[PDB]
Amino acid sequence: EMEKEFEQIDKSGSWAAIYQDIRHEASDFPSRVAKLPKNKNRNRYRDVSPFDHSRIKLHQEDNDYINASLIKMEEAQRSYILTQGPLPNTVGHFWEMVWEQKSRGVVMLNRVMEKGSLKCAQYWPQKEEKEMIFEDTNLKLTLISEDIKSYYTVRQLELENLTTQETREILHFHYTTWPDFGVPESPASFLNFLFKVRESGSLSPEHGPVVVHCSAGIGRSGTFCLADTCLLLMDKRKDPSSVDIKKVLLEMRKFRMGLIQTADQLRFSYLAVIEGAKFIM
Repeated sequence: EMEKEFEQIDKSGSWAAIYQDIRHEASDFPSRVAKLPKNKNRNRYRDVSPFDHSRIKLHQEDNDYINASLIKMEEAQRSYILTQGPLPNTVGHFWEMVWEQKSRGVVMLNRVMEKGSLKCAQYWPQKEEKEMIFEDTNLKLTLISEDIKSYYTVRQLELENLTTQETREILHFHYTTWPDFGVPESPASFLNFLFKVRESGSLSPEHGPVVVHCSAGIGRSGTFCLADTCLLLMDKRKDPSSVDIKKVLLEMRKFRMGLIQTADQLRFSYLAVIEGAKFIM
């Protein structure tokens, strides 16, 4: 059981070592499309690339590339798209991907500015009466409503395909309180956020996969998916303590490199799952 494993790693302070074994065991697959010169300005970080086998393809004949990966967790019946915070020049691509994949939810785990630098373009409207048009992808986005709370904001958005005049409602889940350095002290507010996303229906198989991003789409984004999938496996399995976080992380890392960036984020993931298991058992 993971609780005893937690105490062991913690009491021995072995987190940096566990994390290094995961680094060394992690899959490595080609990422040739990401490294093409014509795609250089579609990547925020030169060291964070989608694998060719799991990359999301835009349905535009010119350039189908976006920095986004499909993570398919077969046993849990959960899919996620992990992507980078959009760039000024990829906001239109981001919303085209949301449209083409039939996603119902966008989960954002960063602020637009952290540590006095821009981590992300402002890719959604700030006011009802000031909608955004993406000329390159023929989409209109309108803020319908905004519900600001202590730890997170939920926004209802309407996305319109200007080519077909179809509209969809998108839910924007913005966790606003992840600290600039390190990880939250308690996982309580993160778990509350995760249960709110679940309650919306955004993670349900009647929709396209949820879009999850932070700045790089690997660290905080990784913690979100790892906790959701681990808790879902503990519901599904005859023996809940058969669930090995480290194995689940390595399965997820087949689909996108670098998920969970620090030993701190690994420890936090354990803590989130261990605590979330109490509300589930």
